[PDB]
Amino acid sequence: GKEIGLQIYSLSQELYKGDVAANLRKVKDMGYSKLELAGYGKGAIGGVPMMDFKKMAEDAGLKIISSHVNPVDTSISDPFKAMIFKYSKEVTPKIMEYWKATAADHAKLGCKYLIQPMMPTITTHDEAKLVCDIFNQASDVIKAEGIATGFGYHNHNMEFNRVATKEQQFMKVGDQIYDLMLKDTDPSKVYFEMDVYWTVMGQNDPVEYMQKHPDRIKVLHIKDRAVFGQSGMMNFEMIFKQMYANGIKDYFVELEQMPDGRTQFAGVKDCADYLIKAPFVK
Ligand SMILES: [Mg+2]
Repeated sequence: GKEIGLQIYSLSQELYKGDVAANLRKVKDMGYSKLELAGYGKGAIGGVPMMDFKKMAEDAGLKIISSHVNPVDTSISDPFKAMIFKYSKEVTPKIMEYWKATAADHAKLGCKYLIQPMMPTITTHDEAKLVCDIFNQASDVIKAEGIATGFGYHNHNMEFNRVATKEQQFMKVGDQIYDLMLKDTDPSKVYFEMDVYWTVMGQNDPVEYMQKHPDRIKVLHIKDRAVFGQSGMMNFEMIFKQMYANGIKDYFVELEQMPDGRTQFAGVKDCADYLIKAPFVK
């Protein structure tokens, strides 16, 4: 009876095809107990009124622990033109309006973590600074709505790109964006959900990051190229050893689109089975 989390985006639209209640029961039957949401918007999760989704998840024996959300300008219908990527002093009020409404909803959902998973546009040290200030202020807004954990941040690999000046410009030149995020976000306000796969895809070591910043990395995404253990990438034994040494209490399984024609439900099962059989996973 291991406790295992799932980032539901792993299932894509398979979660919403047919009988959603039965699909959530299948999630439980595969060995998952904890959910991180994706697809929240305007009081709904993947189009399902959020409290109805919560009830179906809970009736299946699942608990909603976390949610992935990205700031959007609700004046825009097109959900791609609505995504706020270019941070500025001017758009900050709109960003804070998003966080207030979203955090209020997630407090009603009883969600422990509220996490931004996509990087804003960052090409310079100054842009990174402003993004950090915005994250710090977002945390204040989120806590005021009742989510004590504040602002969480999930990375891909773009955060390991370096910002280097012209005079600054294999050799390392300039600072990695992620290092600037750690440095210039307030540890009492902002924490990190480290995606171990995308860290490796950014040429960095998630174990080293956990050792260096045990105070900042509080949640993990456990992810491989596809099904856990089938690639030459990822040392999950060391990743879990380090996770436990650090006292990290929450992780979520993630699976991107299967490359081999299989369904997401099939691959998600195989990921659970890997963890269930792994002696290093408690
Ligand atoms: Mg991830």
